Amino acid sequence: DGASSVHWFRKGLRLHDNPALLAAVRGARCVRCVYILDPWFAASSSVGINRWRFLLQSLEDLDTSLRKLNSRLFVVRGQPADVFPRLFKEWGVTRLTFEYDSEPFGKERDAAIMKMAKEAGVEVVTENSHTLYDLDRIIELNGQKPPLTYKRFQALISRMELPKKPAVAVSSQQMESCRAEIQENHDDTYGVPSLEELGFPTEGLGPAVWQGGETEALARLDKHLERKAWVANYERPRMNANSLLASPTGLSPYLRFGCLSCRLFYYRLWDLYKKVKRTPPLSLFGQLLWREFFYTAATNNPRFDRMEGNPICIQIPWDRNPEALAKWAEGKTGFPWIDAIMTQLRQEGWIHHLARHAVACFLTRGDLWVSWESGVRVFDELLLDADFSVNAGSWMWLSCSAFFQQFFHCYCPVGFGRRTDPSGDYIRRYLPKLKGFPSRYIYEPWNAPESVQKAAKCIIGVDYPRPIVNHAETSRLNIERMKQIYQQLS
Ligand SMILES: O=C1NCCN1C[C@H](O)Cn1c2ccc(F)cc2c2cc(F)ccc21
Repeated sequence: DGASSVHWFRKGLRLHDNPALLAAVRGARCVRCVYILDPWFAASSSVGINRWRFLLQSLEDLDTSLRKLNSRLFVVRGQPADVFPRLFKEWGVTRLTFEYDSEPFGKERDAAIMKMAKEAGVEVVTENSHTLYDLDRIIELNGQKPPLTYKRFQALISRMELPKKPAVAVSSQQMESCRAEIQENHDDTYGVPSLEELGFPTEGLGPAVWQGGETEALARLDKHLERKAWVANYERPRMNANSLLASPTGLSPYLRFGCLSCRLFYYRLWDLYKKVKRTPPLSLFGQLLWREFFYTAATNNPRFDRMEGNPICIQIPWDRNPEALAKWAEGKTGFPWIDAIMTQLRQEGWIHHLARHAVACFLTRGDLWVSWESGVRVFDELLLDADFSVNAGSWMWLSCSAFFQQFFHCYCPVGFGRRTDPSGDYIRRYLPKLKGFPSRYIYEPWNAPESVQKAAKCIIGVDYPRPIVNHAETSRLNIERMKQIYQQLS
């Protein structure tokens, strides 16, 4: 008997490698694809334009793909627990499918939806295609606790099966054949909203730096894996000036939103390795495996993104210092390297991993001694590839709050920028008021003589702030404070 299926998109914003959508379509007489947009989500959230644009473009891409099958995405406004009982009844739904969400809040949401579906006689299929592995199996093999160091994580997956292959494509004919009839007035209630409807400034015609959606994700995957980019990204990568700029081969926002399947990426990367080198080391997959590590650590920890009450997080007496945090968030620290990174982050929504180290170090144990929780929140607002798991996990790791086995130094907020882009042009690009400083002073403009500042038309303390801490003194004290925090545990 043919099902009437709803496939619910949350992440997994793609039709490729979508085993939950395959489950929705196989043996269905009727299929509808829904995204549930909480109309009051923004009331309690402060997420910025770049993330909203990326989401909306990802939904528009799905809707465009469905329109090729004479269908539409249904953008349903409400909260899932309110909406699904109505939808079930009004549409006569017999099956609901969705990609598994391992994050503690999503798991609790989904468990409630599954109870309500069971009560209503609705079958539920979930599939765990957001990650490479069954995170629960990793935890089970580790004595029902997540690994807290990367080598232990690697030991566990080394005695597990390999990640599932990407699921086969859903039949275009089958999905057009089983489509729900779209009503001509679909856009009264189910349309994808425009950015301007959300109060954002009018969008230009030119492309965003990071265009949302599955189509873009797959095009980028193809370029990413060209043999001509192999040496540059996998054989001999270098963190040079060009590396700081958003790359047309970058994949991390697409992986975070699910526009790109991590299993497809993993196996296409394996394929390219086998062609270039004729079994790869785990380090080939390091970007995905670190992501998987943080997902495994987060899934059973509802307080993962907080300090207090978080069983893996050392309790550190961070400073209450809202003024410093606001200067850090707005790129007004007076350290051009820090400020340029935070400006790039706000303007575009992505910054290099080593730039994340730099700014997180500066906020937390390196300089300002502000809680990593506040950095998580700013990255949640601005970073395209941030989610509950990798964002809090990375901040805890970087700040020596969790996963700690050994101390590692924070980069110098002057010297690291100097070394990464000796020309200073990264600074001139994102902080054009500093553009006239010669390269010798642009990363430390408070050290420029009065002559140089006048010729650069930028008087430090007036046109651009003085550095808000003495780094040498402050970092040495912060190191002593952290060492004591850890040594006294004994
Ligand atoms: O370089 C290494 N070594 C181990 C892992 N890793 C890569 C990091 O995960 C990169 N990264 C993030 C990725 C997504 C995100 F939302 C937040 C962060 C983030 C926060 C930080 F404070 C510092 C680094 C950060």
